[PDB]
Amino acid sequence: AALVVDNGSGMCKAGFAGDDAPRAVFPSIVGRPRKDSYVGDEAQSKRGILTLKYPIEHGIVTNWDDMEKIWHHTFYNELRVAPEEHPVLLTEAPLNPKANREKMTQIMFETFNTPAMYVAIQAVLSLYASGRTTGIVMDSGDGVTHTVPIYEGYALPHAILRLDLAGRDLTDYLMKILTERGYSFTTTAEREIVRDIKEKLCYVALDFEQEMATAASSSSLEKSYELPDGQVITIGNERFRCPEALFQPSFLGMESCGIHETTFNSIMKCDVDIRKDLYANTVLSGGTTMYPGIADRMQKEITALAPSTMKIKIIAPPERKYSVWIGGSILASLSTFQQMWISKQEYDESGPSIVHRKCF
Amino acid sequence: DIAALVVDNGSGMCKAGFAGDDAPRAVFPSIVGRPRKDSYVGDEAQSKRGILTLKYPIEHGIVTNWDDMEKIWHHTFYNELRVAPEEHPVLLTEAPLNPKANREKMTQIMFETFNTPAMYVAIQAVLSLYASGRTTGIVMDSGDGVTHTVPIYEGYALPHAILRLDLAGRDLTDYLMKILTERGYSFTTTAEREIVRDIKEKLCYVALDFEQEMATAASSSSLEKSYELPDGQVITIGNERFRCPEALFQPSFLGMESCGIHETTFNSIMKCDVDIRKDLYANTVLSGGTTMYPGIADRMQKEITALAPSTMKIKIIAPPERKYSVWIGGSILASLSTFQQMWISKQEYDESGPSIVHRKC
Ligand SMILES: Nc1ncnc2c1ncn2[C@@H]1O[C@H](COP(=O)(O)OP(=O)(O)OP(=O)(O)O)[C@@H](O)[C@H]1O
Ligand SMILES: Nc1ncnc2c1ncn2[C@@H]1O[C@H](COP(=O)(O)OP(=O)(O)OP(=O)(O)O)[C@@H](O)[C@H]1O
Ligand SMILES: [Ca+2]
Ligand SMILES: [Ca+2]
Repeated sequence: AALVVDNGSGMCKAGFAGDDAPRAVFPSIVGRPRKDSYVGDEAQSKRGILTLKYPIEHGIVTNWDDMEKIWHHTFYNELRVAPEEHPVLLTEAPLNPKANREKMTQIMFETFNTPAMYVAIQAVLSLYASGRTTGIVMDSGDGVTHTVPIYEGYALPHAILRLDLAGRDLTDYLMKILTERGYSFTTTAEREIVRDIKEKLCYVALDFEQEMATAASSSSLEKSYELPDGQVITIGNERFRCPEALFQPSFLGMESCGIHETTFNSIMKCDVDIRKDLYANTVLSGGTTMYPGIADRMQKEITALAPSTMKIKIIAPPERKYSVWIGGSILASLSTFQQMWISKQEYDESGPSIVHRKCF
Repeated sequence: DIAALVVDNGSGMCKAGFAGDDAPRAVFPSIVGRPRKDSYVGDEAQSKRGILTLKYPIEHGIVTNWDDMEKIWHHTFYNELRVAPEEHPVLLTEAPLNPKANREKMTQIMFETFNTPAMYVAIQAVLSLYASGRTTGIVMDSGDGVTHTVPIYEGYALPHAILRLDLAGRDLTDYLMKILTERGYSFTTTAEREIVRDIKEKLCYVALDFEQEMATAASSSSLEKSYELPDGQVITIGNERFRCPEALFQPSFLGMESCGIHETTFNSIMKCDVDIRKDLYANTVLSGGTTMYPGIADRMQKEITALAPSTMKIKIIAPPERKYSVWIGGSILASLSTFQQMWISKQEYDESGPSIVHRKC
């Protein structure tokens, strides 16, 4: 049955429609020496002898030879399947240019000979996975954050906002502020540590200025992190300062609005009629929305921006790290969907532009 | 505020109006007549029946003559609605299972002949379900020329599960004409056909239990009703009242092989995956003039209930405004703020030719 490939700036997720989870998740990295290319964990573990390139920049593909290598690796290496035997559902960023969507289609039929394929907007899948066709998706990943208003299955272009602030940026920041504390993480292995601390110990303060005040006057918020070798390194206010940068992006030297303001602006950019539904259906997705306390904080921040009237509801599924993928698995495994596949016949008739009839 | 145009093409009648309105402004017979000014459409063509050759360009929901359909749309814009079509977006409707080739042509005509700034094509059934406030359910749409059963799920018609029944209003009027002749009335003239139709629309009803009602008709006159003609001549009608629309359930009455409307609906539901049937059974929506019979909803309820698994919650929704529910759906859909995203622009037409319509969604 169908393949589901969720291309990401940091990681790709691949598996089979109908499964609870992707069977493979690997770094979106292509390495070349001076075999003539390696992808993923294999490339990383040969870092010292390969030139590394990241083909997906901020959700958008910028190098097509490398992206084809990732897909080749996905099929013949990770999933160990013949692509000419399975329908393939691929995902795309919001506001992906038509030119890109056509190239994806071209590669699938012409290089991989897929019998059928489809391209869905990642955000629409996340909303789908939550059992909705209307709402606003806040998707924060490794490379980008998007706020994507959706109404009855239709993502609204005029109202989509992009924020080039995500996971990398947060890991980068935690690295910087731990250095402050007297720790040093210059190597690439030491970066894996920082990222681990970020994913295990960080959290969003409800009230940031009080949280600062508590930390300055109490140790009740400090937690210790144990390294492989047994070395324990203590983390204090950097636990909540790091993710705070999502709400106060000046922390990273950036001249952009927080995630909360950006969400509000996206809603505000819609016709006054559907806002009630967007406000009451704000859905969080992506690894960078995984911090404890984030949903409470969003609730409070949006509440503060929105008219008093509005019921505000933030939905933060526990499955949200993979909600894009799980959406793809749900969509591609419905019999009611098998109608929506774009076949080799239609492509050899209409060519790469037929893909724009994606209703997802 | 510039309102979009909503044109519901139909086998018997076309309905036209402006998005936002409760109702189409114009409803007129889908007829193009030509003599042997060189063409007339609608009521104007009928009233000159004697000197024109009338043709029906929409046979069973599907356009079969493009020259004539073009005339119908010209008449709609410039004659019935009195608008320049290049000032307004146009939403047109199409039958279920409309071939790709016909969609292309519709699109071509709109941009190339009528210079519309934007257009959109919706499946009639999907609009009926939409007008009822739903995105999931099954629509039983019975009109003048055709009956379709159309399962829809989350805004999407399931074409594999769509069933077509070439039995509708025309067939029922023809039948009532036959059985009224049985009793000793003559309705030969086309004028007189208007009478039979009128009787069909005013006095007919669906019996809940047919055989029972036959016996009621046989044993007292309590079911007889009299119809008065313009000239004052009264004609009485008894069992023909319910026998006529019964043909929808028992098509053998018309000499036809086909299953009834209730079987057809059931089969359509059965053709769908089991994990959605619960929803289809609970959301069965009736649309089209031929579903206007009193008693029809009760009868469907009982008939489907008899066919369906016993555990199943059956619900037949028969809106009062169901004669125009297709149109009302179009007017709802086009009056939406997010409609603009959904349509095809003039810009996209210069770009991707008339095939743009398989590339829309
Ligand atoms: N428990 C966690 N808490 C905080 N952040 C996390 C957690 N787990 C993963 N992340 C972060 O989420 C990011 C990856 O998430 P995701 O897979 O949604 O993004 P992506 O799809 O690779 O990239 P993008 O969507 O930006 O193109 C990484 O930066 C990672 O550090
Ligand atoms: N009140 C009524 N009771 C019974 N039948 C009616 C009533 N009103 C209209 N009809 C019948 O319905 C038919 C017209 O239906 P409608 O306009 O919904 O469909 P259409 O678009 O003309 O046909 P098609 O579905 O084939 O495209 C005519 O045969 C008409 O006599
Ligand atoms: Ca992603
Ligand atoms: Ca109709």
